[PDB]
Amino acid sequence: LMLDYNLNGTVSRNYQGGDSHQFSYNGTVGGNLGPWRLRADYQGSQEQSRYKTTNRNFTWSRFYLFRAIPRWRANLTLGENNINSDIFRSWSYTGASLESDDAPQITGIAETNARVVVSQQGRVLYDSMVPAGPFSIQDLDSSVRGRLDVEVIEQNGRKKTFQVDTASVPYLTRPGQVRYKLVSGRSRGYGPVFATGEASWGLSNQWSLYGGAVLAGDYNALAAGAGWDLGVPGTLSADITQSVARIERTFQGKSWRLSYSKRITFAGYRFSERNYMTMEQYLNARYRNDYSSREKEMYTVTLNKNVNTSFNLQYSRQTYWDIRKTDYYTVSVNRYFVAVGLSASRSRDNDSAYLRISVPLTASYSGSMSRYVNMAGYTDTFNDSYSLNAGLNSSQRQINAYYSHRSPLANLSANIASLQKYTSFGVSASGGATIT
Repeated sequence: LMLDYNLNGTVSRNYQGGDSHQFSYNGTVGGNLGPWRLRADYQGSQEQSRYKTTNRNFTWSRFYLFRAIPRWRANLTLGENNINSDIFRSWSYTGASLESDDAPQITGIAETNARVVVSQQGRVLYDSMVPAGPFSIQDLDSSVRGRLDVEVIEQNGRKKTFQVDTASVPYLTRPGQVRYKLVSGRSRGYGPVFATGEASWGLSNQWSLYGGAVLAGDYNALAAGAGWDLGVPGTLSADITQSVARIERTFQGKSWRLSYSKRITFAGYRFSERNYMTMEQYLNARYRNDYSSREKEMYTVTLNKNVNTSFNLQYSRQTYWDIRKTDYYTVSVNRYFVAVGLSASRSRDNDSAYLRISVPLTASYSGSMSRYVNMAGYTDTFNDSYSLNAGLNSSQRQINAYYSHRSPLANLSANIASLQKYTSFGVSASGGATIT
């Protein structure tokens, strides 16, 4: 038995006389039964205000085994999970899946030492402190396909919020071989039975081609595409896919999609038809009576480009049939003569511009739009690091001190924050540990 714990807590007070305590936490509690790999996800967060309210929940988000099959070349994972697929959009479920054997970045800015949470469906994928300023987040693993729910939760009260869409890399294969998943169970937490599956043949000198299909009683979907490795100029794929959903009306429509991988630079385009429905969408319809957020024209790029500068750009637009256009765009330009970073982003619609600058010895000044904000400060570093800052928010002075420790199996951080005329204290812990 081990455990991969993540723990945040925070405490805010307020001139006008208010209190807030926060405390979240998630993780995995594992054990290894012989050849079997046994894993149980748990999450949940609880908070209290004072003017007097309190939110509070808890769960075991997933609970599933998985076993590597040496000699057959695929892993069996059986129990509660959420389907990842190289063609289809995800959804929750309890089933068994058999699949072949074989990493998204999340950017933005932070008014303050907010705490950042990343997820999809309701599943928490990252949830901890980040030092006010521009940010980037890699503690997400490899398996994450599709789009992500993001929320910045500022020490001051403004929660900000946005949406990211990972780079779905082309479904290609090496000439000789072939890749595939075969999943089948009953959709989890609302179920009805179903069985899905997708493969991809190396017909690849540089061209492979792939297809698959969803099968779920009333609902069935079908898709098929090819993909072409160009070598150095990048990668490219495209596929069509069709919905069919009867609810004892039956909705119909199809979607196309472009993939521009390169290994980085990815770009993607999806277009879906009026009544086209990704199995997730048809569940949120057929069981929650939600036919909203009709997906129409999506467009995403991811770009990190290094020459004596750094050029990370992450754009994503989703135009809807029924709801108004969605715009999220966040760019960061970093020059490394000393080092300078200028940064944009747009989380009702929001806009942050942030310019930071920094001198070794490390010390630094900054600037931040929102409510404009100017600060300077110093940061030591030692193994672990710890930085201090003074400045002015608008009139009200601002003070902020941040500590981080980055051991290999036990991280931890701590921030103290105070504006004149709120003040918060913060702590994030994470790492491995044994119970037995």
